[PDB]
Amino acid sequence: RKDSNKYVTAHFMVGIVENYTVDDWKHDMELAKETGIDAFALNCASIDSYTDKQLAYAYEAAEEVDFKVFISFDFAYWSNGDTARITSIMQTYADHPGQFQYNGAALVSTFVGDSFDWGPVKRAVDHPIFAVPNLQDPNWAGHATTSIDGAFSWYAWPTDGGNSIIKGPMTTIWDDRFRNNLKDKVYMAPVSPWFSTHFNTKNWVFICEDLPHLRWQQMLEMQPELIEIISWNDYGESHYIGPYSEAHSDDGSAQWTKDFPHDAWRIIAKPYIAAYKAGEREPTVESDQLVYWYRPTPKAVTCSKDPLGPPNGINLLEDSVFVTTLLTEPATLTVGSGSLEFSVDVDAGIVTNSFPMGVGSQAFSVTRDGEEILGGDGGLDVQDRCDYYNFNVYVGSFSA
Repeated sequence: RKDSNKYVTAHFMVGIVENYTVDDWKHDMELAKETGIDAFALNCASIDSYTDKQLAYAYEAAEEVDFKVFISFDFAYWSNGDTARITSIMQTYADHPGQFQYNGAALVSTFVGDSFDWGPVKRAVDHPIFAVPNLQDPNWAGHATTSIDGAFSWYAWPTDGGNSIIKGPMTTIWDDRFRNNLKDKVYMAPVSPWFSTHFNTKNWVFICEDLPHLRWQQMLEMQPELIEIISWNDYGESHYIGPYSEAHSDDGSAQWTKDFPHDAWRIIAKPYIAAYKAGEREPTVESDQLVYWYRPTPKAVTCSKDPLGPPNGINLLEDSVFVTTLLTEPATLTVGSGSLEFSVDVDAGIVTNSFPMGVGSQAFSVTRDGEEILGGDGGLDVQDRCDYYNFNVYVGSFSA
């Protein structure tokens, strides 16, 4: 294999892991390694008393299991008055053997913090630093005064700049604005599968649908310098692709996430990550597999007791069951959704098809030359009633 200079990272919420041990970190890291992810962005806050402890555990774990990590300073909490502490943290970790390196320099990033100047940090740390903050305006990325080396976009979902929820499908419009402004500097593109949040302070969806697959196809077209997956473990916004960890701290998101595994989305990601790193325009399918996802009820069901209203944007969703097939040769896909039954011929490669949702049991089957290659029952029966509004999805898979 030829050496590559493209890398995939994943956003990790340090704020929810006060009780993590080194072993807990290692478990997440092994699953990320198996997906082909190169590093976790350790998103952390100045206000958490356990930040230094958990950064130390994560860097130790990464060095022990041949993984890499870098810091995402979360400027919802860190502030422009924190140069001294940010500098001291980078002095500790920029040359750590577990620190992710890009072109010989320690990668550092942010959530927000567009106005934070990296100059004083870089000039105080002997080891080179490569600063790729999260920037909100593509125009600023092209004119920033903060000594940046690239920009990371958080525009992972369909949006038009405003505060209305817009329909999909997702496009590359924002990616292409960042790339135009960045010129020779690097772009770290966001990849997210889904979005649903349901708190007193934030209650909306974005219109994602086929996004768990479609976004990876956009990455092969676009070939950004870096990718960050949003997210490994942000349960509260439903975009996690990592496991539901036993050791994280619940914020109320257990209501819509505890029984909703998302691990099978890593089956889609794995071959696309390999193709992205190799510069290939299509993935290589190693074996026959299927990944499916769907919401728990039809979108129009009224709840019996939710103290929060329905999320903003749900009228734009479809009542669909989504199926990504990963096929070595062409085959036939059959889906039963309640009383509904559908069939479609599917090409070799990785293809997503959506099917009308019916209340009841869900069934999946792929047949080739008249014989069933893979199949089984969906792990969740769709219902026609709910106690609370849950616009997260259940995800599952079958593998030959």
